[PDB]
Amino acid sequence: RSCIDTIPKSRCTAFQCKHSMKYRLSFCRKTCGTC
Repeated sequence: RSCIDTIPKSRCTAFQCKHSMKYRLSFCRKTCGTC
């Protein structure tokens, strides 16, 4: 019950938040604002 990225934050690029549902929902939830 924590909101974290599960890969290094730097990989959670603007491009991936924009275009990758996988990154938004699984790898980059904190950086892409989905938690």
